[PDB]
Amino acid sequence: PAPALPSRDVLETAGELLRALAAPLRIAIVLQLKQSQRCVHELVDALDVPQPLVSQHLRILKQAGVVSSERAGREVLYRLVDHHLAHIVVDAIAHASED
Amino acid sequence: PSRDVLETAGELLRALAAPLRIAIVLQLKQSQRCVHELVDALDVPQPLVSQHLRILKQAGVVSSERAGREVLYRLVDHHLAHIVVDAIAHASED
Repeated sequence: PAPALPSRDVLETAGELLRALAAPLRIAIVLQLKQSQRCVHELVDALDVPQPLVSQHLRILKQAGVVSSERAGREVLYRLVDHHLAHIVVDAIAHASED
Repeated sequence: PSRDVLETAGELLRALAAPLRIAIVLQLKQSQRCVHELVDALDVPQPLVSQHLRILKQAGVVSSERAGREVLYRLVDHHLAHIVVDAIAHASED
């Protein structure tokens, strides 16, 4: 019949995850990172927003467990921790467009 | 996607972020429900539930419609349940 209720803990953590994804620029970063890992200057070029703003949204995504970074040669690359998180934003976009 | 579509998607995600809202969506994913069935399953005051539903409705996440004597709430589409279910899946790691 009627599920469940996860804890409390699971529901609050799910809540924070959604709030971390809920900004037009974070949505747009997650879309970039679904296609390719990127450094900051490339996100700056693709999104047309200055670096200090990009960096702050990346910090917000990293704190939330959505992205990580790692050295690759002479640059730092950001990547999505799990590509299923991109499905959240893709579905949000689908809903928004069917409306 | 346009600026407006990104903004609208972001407002959707903000509306779903409360923990009772996620709880409401997971109930509605299984079946349409009247307010009192949600009150039972969630274990929460009636007027509070109703407050979350009026907000979910304004946000375009739930709709309500008569079915005989009841007014039933449903999810507007399946995209919404997938969002909540994938968030729960992710938040279940730790």
